[PDB]
Amino acid sequence: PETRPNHTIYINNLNEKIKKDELKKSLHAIFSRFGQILDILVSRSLKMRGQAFVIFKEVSSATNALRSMQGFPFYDKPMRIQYAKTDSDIIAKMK
RNA sequence: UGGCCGGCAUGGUCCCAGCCUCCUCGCUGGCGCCGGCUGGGCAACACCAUUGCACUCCGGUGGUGAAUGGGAC
Ligand SMILES: [Mn+2]
Ligand SMILES: [Mn+2]
Ligand code: NA
Repeated sequence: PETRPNHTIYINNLNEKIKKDELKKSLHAIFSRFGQILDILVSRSLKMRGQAFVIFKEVSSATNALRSMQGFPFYDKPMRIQYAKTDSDIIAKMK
């Protein structure tokens, strides 16, 4: 069951050996060109490792980042991007 | 030694280089041998498991079962 467009893009299949701080840094490095980023959430917990939530200010950016970077080799692995099932709080607190 | 103990071996204090380690990374730490008990912590490192949709920090296990020489007194 696919997901509907969202301000936030959910990414997984990310190299799990990368420290949280760097992963956010590097993600920002390759995603900032698609639009203003409000935040990037990463957690190395058993359940949230290898995944990340890039929160774009404008949905169009999210869509671009999704179409263009899908499959992109990052830290030796192909990035698998989707739209986040639900809105991130940062977005809720506005729209 | 992370904390504690037993057997044995072993002249001494320094100085230079090298090497070692999860538990005060280095020169007012350590670098003979053998055996047993034992606590903390995943922070780093490694290994195992994990493809997982969050906005609550939170998987497990392992390491010391470690590291040599040189020189002045
Ligand atoms: Mn030590
Ligand atoms: Mn030894
Ligand atoms: Na861990």
